[PDB]
Amino acid sequence: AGPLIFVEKTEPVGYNEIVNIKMGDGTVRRGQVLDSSADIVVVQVFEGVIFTGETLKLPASVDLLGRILSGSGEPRDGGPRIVPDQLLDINGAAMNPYARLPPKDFIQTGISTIDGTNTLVRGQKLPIFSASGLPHAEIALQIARQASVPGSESAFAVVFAAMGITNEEAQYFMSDFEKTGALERAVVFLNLADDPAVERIVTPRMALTAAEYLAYEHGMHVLVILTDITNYAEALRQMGAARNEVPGRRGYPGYMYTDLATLYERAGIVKGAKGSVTQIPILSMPGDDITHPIPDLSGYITEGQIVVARELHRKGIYPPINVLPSLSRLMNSGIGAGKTREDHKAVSDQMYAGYAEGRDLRGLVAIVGKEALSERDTKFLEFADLFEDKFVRQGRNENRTIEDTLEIGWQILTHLPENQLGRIDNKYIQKYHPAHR
Amino acid sequence: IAGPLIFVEKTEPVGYNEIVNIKMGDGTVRRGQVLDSSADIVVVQVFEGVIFTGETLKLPASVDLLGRILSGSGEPRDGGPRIVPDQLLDINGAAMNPYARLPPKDFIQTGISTIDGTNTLVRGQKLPIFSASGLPHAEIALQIARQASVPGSESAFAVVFAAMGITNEEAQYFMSDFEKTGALERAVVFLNLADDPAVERIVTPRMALTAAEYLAYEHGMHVLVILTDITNYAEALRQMGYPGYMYTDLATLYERAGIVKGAKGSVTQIPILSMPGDDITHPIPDLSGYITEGQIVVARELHRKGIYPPINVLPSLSRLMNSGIGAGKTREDHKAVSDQMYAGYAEGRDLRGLVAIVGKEALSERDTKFLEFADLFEDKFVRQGRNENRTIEDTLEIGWQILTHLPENQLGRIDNKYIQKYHPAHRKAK
Ligand SMILES: NCCc1ccc(S(=O)(=O)F)cc1
Ligand SMILES: [Cl-]
Repeated sequence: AGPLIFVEKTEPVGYNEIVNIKMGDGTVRRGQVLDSSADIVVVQVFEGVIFTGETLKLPASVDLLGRILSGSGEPRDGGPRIVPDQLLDINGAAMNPYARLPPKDFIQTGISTIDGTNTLVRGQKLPIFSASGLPHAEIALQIARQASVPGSESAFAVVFAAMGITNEEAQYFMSDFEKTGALERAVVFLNLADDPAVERIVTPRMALTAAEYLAYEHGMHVLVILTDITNYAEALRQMGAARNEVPGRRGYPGYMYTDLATLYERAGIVKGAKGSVTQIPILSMPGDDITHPIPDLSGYITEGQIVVARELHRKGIYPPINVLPSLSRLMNSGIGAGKTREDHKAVSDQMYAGYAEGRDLRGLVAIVGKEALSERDTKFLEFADLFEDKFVRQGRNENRTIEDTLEIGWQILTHLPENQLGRIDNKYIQKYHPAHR
Repeated sequence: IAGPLIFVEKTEPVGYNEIVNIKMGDGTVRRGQVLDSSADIVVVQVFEGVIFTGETLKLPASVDLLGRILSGSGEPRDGGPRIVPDQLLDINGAAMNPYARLPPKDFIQTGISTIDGTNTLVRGQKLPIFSASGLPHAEIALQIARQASVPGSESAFAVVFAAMGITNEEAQYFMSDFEKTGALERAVVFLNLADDPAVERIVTPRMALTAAEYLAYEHGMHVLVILTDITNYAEALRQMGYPGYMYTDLATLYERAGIVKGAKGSVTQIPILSMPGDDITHPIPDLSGYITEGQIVVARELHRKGIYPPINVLPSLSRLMNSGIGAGKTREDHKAVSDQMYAGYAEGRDLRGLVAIVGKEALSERDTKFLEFADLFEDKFVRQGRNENRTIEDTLEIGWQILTHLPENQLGRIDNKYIQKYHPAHRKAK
């Protein structure tokens, strides 16, 4: 009748078995079993002799940082089990950590097509929208390695959670975190394709609980990277009461309509305002809607999105992010004097407009021929190439500061006639344009 | 297959890979190579007396295109006579540049609240409908074709409706709907059937856009072009993953929008971008080139819940909305009401998550109001009849009514001046 909770399995259980559960806060719930792995039971609680169990707990400690764990929080790094400061329920009920404050202030990802044009702010949920065969995992990993909060008095941490991945992918992520030293400031949760589906379902909840704990109890800005929500959804649609039931039809369980919202609700500035939880969920377009209907991923898209584009990938460009369909709705809260730089908005606006114009002119060029294009139009056409070649394109290991990003922006903007810079205040042209300054 | 596609009248027999000249609207010629052909239309890939010099494929242009149903090649499909042209216009877009260097602006009333209210369509904009297999994007497209208008515009309004690769049953349905509602009288309708030559499918949006340019520029009209659907267009390129040149080819479609020279007309596009239900047989194309001014998102969640039209405003966006709203265009309170409904709906939807974490009875009284607001938004604002044509006033007033469910002190996005003037609890009866 109510919330799904996650319980430590201590004996075999049957479908719809009535159970009593001891919660993290010491209270008890009664509920019904939906599904189970070897170690975990999924229980749907009721409001207000049988099996008595305890909830599955995150072993919460600052010593989570530097560790690589399974989806259930068990070590994968050869290290000892986490010694907990606190044992926390994982479904979101623990801590009540979120403030009623808007997201704000800069997270530097080091990727120009995010920081420059679609800025990530602390407390935001900003999905990466992608598809099979595109390098969204590479982008996610690069952000994990590079992200920081310039000028903040609060410490920064990363929670990286990968779901449904292959053995070789897991080995790769582990090696990357270890060799780069990104592991020092990260908690890494790795769920394998062949791990139990219930473990996959618990994975983002373990990750979000760790993030909330570090943000709220330790005053950290925490960035949570979740790759891939689509993979999570493929497990969900075959778990418990959803098994062989069809979305929108009789028999499809109500919790399937709100499950994704239990994940996307969990982001924001935390109480005290010294910390925050920011999410970058990867949403890969599944390709199999007809055979594998999943919960609508649109619910996760309320504060913008970063779009990975096959066009740019096929051009040989990494990261292949198309800024034009990309958006950060909270960008203005994270940029400008004292955050990035005063000319940030102006430079972003002008690059966006110039790139959009240049891309339209690729069409016009095809319609009339290169020789028929005006000199002014040719400059914008060329600007779109410069934008893709110099601004969009950056190394896998290239961590650009926002100043680096804005400088590249100004350099490519010099290709346009100064009189065509309609989105940039004259004050910023005089102060920052390379032909001046 | 590298160069851009140009369409040429079949006036003489041609062969594959034959090198040809194409005569352009200004008397110059471009050189190309024959890629493919139907009986009447040659597809040339362009580069950079002795050889074939071809004429561009032409639209027979006249105001009498209005009220007609044509094929993708412009031939009558309505039993009527062939169009008698005032002009023969190159459909490749090259003989005439009607577009002004002006930003899109001013209101197009679709009559659909989740467009007009929260992500307003403006004249000259390209605003795709982003949808997927099994969703009612075609119903939405037809509803917009029936309902759209430009309130208070001195310029007359027309619709160009182009459907690509459709079944005979869909064709009959579209024709019937245009005819019986009278929507046909202000429209030029281009219907390309699935079994029509693939060449005619790729010519279809170019015929449509040429018709819209002619009406907009030569007759001072605001023209709304509805193109359904681009995924099917992309598949025709495939049967002629996707070819590399597709991205440039799409730009030849999406460049063709905006206010026209003189600013008494415009070409606005609503392309339908539908994601295939089966990746294996119908690969997912990168149509993101078309998405530069926002998107209207058709959502499975809302469709599953039995709501029409199933538009989720939160991922939807109109980048140019501010240029189409307010005093003299819609109403002064538009931006505030939109901002507040968006914020309230987003908060309510997050609170659906919280309910599924802590249980409904654990929510605060305040949070419960926002939770209930999300239900009201979906049931009263999102939901509307297939033939329910809402004025912007109607949609703003629905908005105000549902906003009364929230505590007045929680209306952070609304200027006190608009609360005093328009909030049902304060507004004076006049
Ligand atoms: N197989 C279709 C290709 C084609 C079809 C027709 C011609 S033509 O007769 O009009 F010259 C040329 C090439
Ligand atoms: Cl859903």
